[PDB]
Amino acid sequence: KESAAAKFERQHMDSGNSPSSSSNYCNLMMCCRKMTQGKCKPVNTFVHESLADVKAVCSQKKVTCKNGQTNCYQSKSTMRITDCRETGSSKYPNCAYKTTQVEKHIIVACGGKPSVPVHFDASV
Amino acid sequence: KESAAAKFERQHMDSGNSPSSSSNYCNLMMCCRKMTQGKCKPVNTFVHESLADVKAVCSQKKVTCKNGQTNCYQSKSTMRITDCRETGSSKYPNCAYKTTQVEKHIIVACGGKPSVPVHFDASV
Ligand SMILES: Nc1ccn([C@H]2O[C@H](CO)[C@@H](OP(=O)(O)O)[C@@H]2O)c(=O)n1
Ligand SMILES: Nc1ccn([C@H]2O[C@H](CO)[C@@H](OP(=O)(O)O)[C@@H]2O)c(=O)n1
Repeated sequence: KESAAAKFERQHMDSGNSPSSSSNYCNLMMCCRKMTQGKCKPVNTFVHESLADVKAVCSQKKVTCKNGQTNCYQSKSTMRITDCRETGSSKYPNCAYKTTQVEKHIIVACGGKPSVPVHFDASV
Repeated sequence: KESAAAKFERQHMDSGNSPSSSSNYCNLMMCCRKMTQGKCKPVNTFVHESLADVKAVCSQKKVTCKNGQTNCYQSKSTMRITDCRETGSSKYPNCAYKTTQVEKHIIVACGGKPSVPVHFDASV
């Protein structure tokens, strides 16, 4: 069971960060979205366009998947995204990320009915 | 089991114009630090000072806790803190917070051996 001391640190301590930082985004979001549990996910992209716009990519340009499947689609336009990459100093359970604001085309794998994004393949 | 569609949304979607804005700090932090599971915690303070300074409060000014417990202590000096409070529009599971950076004295309950902060009581 989590100690009261540890609970206080979790709920109330942020000694290592500035709340006015723009570059702490990946650190917080990777944590929030449960990609720092068990291991640090090394690479992850967050997309800031509307869910409708991202879903629409499944009806856009068919392209090669990095994994050779035939269900990938590239956005017709660039999208506002954030690239999160694990830093060289990052070591689980202290997962540290470089945040990069980018505007690139996204490539997603689509699946299901309706066909919706199920995997983020690449930004190009 | 989490659907592939939902997994993509969790991992890759953060729709909005200013995702890295300091105004979003509480939204991100409250999520990361596990205070938005089950319900939105309505009020929470993060402290940006060294843990040494926060621990030192346990040897500072004795004050009664808001709840009538008698193990609270007020910081002798102000501390840089971030006040997180639910907005009028916040509704679980979509928790939304107003982020306010302030400098205030903190009041914490101290417990255990060694006696360390175990609860955040108030800021004044
Ligand atoms: N720009 C990129 C490139 C790859 N990735 C991917 O990095 C991981 C491996 O390729 C993928 O996660 P999962 O495969 O764990 O879902 C994720 O889709 C990403 O999120 N952004
Ligand atoms: N300024 C304030 C006032 C209260 N709080 C507190 O709001 C809650 C109840 O007062 C406390 O959480 P828990 O009691 O759930 O740990 C938390 O310490 C805070 O974090 N900041």
